[PDB]
Amino acid sequence: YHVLFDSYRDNIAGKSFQNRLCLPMPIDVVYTWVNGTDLELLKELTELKRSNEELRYSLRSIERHAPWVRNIFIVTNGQIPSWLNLDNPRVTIVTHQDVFRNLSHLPTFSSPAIESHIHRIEGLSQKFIYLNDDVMFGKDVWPDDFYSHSKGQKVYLTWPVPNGGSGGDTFADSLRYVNKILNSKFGFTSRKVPAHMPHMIDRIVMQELQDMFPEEFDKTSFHKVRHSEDMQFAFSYFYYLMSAVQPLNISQVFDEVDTDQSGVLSDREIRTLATRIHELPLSLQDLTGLEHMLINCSKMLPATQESYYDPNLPPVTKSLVTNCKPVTDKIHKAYKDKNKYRFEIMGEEEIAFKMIRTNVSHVVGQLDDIRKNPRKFVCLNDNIDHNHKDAQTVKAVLRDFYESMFPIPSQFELPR
Amino acid sequence: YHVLFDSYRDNIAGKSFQNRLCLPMPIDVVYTWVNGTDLELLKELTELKRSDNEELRYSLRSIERHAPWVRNIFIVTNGQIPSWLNLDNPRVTIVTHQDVFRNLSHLPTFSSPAIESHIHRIEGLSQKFIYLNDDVMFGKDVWPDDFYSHSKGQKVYLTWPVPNGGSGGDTFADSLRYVNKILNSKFGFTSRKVPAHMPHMIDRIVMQELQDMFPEEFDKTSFHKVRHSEDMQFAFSYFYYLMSAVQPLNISQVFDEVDTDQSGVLSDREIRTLATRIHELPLSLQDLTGLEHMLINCSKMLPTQESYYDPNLPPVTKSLVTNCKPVTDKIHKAYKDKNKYRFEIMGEEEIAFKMIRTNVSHVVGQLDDIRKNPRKFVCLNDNIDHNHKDAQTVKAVLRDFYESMFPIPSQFELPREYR
Ligand SMILES: *[C@@H]1O[C@H](CO)[C@@H](O)[C@H](O)[C@H]1NC(C)=O
Ligand SMILES: *[C@@H]1O[C@H](CO)[C@@H](O)[C@H](O)[C@H]1NC(C)=O
Ligand SMILES: *[C@@H]1O[C@H](CO)[C@@H](O)[C@H](O)[C@H]1NC(C)=O
Ligand SMILES: *[C@@H]1O[C@H](CO)[C@@H](O)[C@H](O)[C@H]1NC(C)=O
Repeated sequence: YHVLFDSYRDNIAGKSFQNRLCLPMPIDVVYTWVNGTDLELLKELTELKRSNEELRYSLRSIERHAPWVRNIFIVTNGQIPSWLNLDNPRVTIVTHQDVFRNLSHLPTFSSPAIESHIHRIEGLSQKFIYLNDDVMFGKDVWPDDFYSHSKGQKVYLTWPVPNGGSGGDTFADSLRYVNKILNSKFGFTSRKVPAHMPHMIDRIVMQELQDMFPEEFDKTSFHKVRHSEDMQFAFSYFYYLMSAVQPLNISQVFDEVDTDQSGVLSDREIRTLATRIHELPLSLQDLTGLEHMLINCSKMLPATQESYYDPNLPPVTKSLVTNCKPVTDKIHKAYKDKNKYRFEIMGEEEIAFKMIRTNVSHVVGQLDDIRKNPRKFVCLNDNIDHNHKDAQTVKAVLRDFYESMFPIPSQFELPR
Repeated sequence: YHVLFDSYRDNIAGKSFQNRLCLPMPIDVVYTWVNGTDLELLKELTELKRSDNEELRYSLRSIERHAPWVRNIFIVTNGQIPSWLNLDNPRVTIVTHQDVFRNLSHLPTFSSPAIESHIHRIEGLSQKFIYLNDDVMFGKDVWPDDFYSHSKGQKVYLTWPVPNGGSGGDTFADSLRYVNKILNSKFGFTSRKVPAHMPHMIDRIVMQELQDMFPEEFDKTSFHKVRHSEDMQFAFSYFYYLMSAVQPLNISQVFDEVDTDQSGVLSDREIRTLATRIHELPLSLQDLTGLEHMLINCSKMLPTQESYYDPNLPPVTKSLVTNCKPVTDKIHKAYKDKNKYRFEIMGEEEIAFKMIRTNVSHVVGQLDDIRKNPRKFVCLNDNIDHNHKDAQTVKAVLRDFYESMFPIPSQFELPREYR
């Protein structure tokens, strides 16, 4: 009963470090589902005139390989579930009326507009995982695969934007436009496309991005069809995480310098302050000049006897160091800008970006590649020519692979 | 309240994953300290004729300030204790050799490796602990993640490979070559590196398995009361046993990973999965036909949802796949023996290694660089000649550095004789 509390309270400090040892919990999952049959196609056709079965196996992968998620949300245009189980209260369907701030955009018919407003679902945990109904987990995946406290959120990158793009691509042009925006805002940098995977997102960082970039997100959500200059959901979040700048708070610098927590620096702490300010090697002249500028600032600005080197040195405090312009400028010049969030970068180590080209000889090869080498993230986008004699056979073998991977029943299905 | 209990078990699976998501806790700290007292000097003089910096008090402050999540601190010493130490504090325990060595004939150990090889056998010790050599201290902020991670196992720190040149070395390279030859005879030959001198995370189970796998060498190194070429080092042996331990393959594990249905019988899909796991791409119909031929032959030589492409196939259960010699041989050839313990390797990114050569400007530069760029682990080797007139100056400089880095008295000390 009290053993759980006492175990984390049993250290030399007597504190509790659950926020640093047990990861952030709980974690939710957000999917997306669209049905291209009958009414939706009719709406698209009339809009043009005026102007498969992957989700089940994805949820089965959620049950099998990632059993640490709390809730599953599926965003729909009002399409009621066809095989989901609503008796279990751990899965719910959220209509776009909730995510949209304005009801005039409910005929979405576009993916970035849906993806931009995910973080406004009520009941969502602090961090949530986003899957686009063509990805799944093929190996045991744990939250430390996405986020570790010491090295921050984990970012997976892939081919660079200019190299992997091509002319005449609607999606490539949007990524280039987002690149232009971020290079004109945070400065020029080499950018790499995030991997197509079940990304992990944080509500706080995304909301900060919303507040920082309201007009552009509103503009890209305004479009009713996928446009050439939309903003990607994963790339924006990840690169804002990378390039988030934090102001240099001098008070924390002094707090870390002043180990006594007494607010006054002894003769030994000026050594640490000067060495953090200065660059190697360090001569006595620089330290004497630091002491001289300190006394000059104390004398020019009107204002337990610790012994110092120079008796002309008055005791130094926060009210002195923070209001001393030369030392603050020297600290700012010395201390580089530090990122507000931490991150770790890797590549395509365990990501199965498999492409279906409507050639069963190659489809079976790709599936065998997946089967021999199990991977944590699998991408199986359904690209079929549908005008080929053996096109149904590709779907048949793909569904055979799906059945092979996850044949066990899941509780999120009606026992028909 | 029900919410407090359900918070850790609120999930789809309904199971508590605390043993995996909450890191290995608790963790203890062990120290090896010795003092140059009159009795120790007299016993050393007697042994040879027959045949202090007080860095502990500052490492304790470093543990208190930078590593507040440790549980207990154990120190092993030759019966002597500092006067300032707070023995009345029920969180630091002095440990004598009467409960460390298996035999009482080595109590005049007088050699660090003998104590090191047995430091893991103290009663009440946590399954994982951090080894402190009384000269290394912490910095920045240290968490169990800096030593161990569940997804990647432990983290081993390697500085630079052993030279193997020979024709030199007094008492350090010889022990490295000794352990190197032992591990070459046991696990094979490879280019090995010397672990960094730093606080090391040690497992009691792995250490016990190491001691039960090389028992003769370890009672030999416990035999030597003076450090010699014939001793087996602590960090080198532990880390390379962890990095080179292997386990024989168990057919049940692969049989269960290929049995996605968890039914005990393999359909065509599972047979294809096994075939593509064991064989190389591009898999063709010939390999599957040969596998089915081998299956039917091994069946002839001796429960719902049943369907097969070939009617000759009996239900492929654990019995039929476990006892088939040639396909088990091909399975072993495909999936070799892997390491039993996970590990992670990295270099010299965040380790501080400083030496004092009595050249005052360079030791001052070293400590100034430590101050400028704090690092997680600091190692200050003291080998001052003590005949240079600046020995007291170096002592004062090191005292100044230690006091500046940790001026606050620790919970393990009695504040006495102020200033
Ligand atoms: C700087 O850190 C101090 C620490 O005492 C804190 O009180 C203060 O709010 C911080 N300032 C800013 C602008 O964040
Ligand atoms: C599939 O690719 C192979 C590559 O060797 C080619 O020979 C074959 O014609 C392709 N099949 C189809 C149906 O395009
Ligand atoms: C090895 O396989 C056997 C098969 O009977 C199983 O019972 C046992 O638990 C396995 N042992 C290990 C150590 O994996
Ligand atoms: C002492 O150290 C300095 C580096 O700070 C070096 O230049 C000098 O040559 C060294 N030796 C002597 C004898 O001064």
